[PDB]
Amino acid sequence: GSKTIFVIVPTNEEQVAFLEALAKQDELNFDWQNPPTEPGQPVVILIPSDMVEWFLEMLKAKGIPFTVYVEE
Amino acid sequence: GSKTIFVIVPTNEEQVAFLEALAKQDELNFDWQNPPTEPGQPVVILIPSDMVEWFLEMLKAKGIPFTVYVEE
Repeated sequence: GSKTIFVIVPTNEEQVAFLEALAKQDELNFDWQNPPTEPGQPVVILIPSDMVEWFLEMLKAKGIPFTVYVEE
Repeated sequence: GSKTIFVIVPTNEEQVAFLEALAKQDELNFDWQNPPTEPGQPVVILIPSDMVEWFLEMLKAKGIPFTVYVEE
């Protein structure tokens, strides 16, 4: 099992509100580890390889510091 | 930088208790994303590359189903 783990780290109300806002999107069907409410906290999200490009361009658009991980 | 993300998912009280127990170890200085109190849920633990062998062997000793991840 090689899944893509997306770890986002918000540093402002905009980043948090945005991360928590998208989290509501049930259409994503992602796997959230922790509730995106605390700013500066490393929010982990297990997403499929078929959604890595979307999240990548999504977070990159706003310029949010994230880190994509995968089963080494 | 490249951090060592250790994903441990308990399958019973044994694994859960062991995880929630080791988490108390302040000597570890790890980074827990979520409190491993629910069985079947993979907990994300951000540990250093200098403790990867420790955790890996630790989980292997009991035979807990985990998954190590690193910055691709």
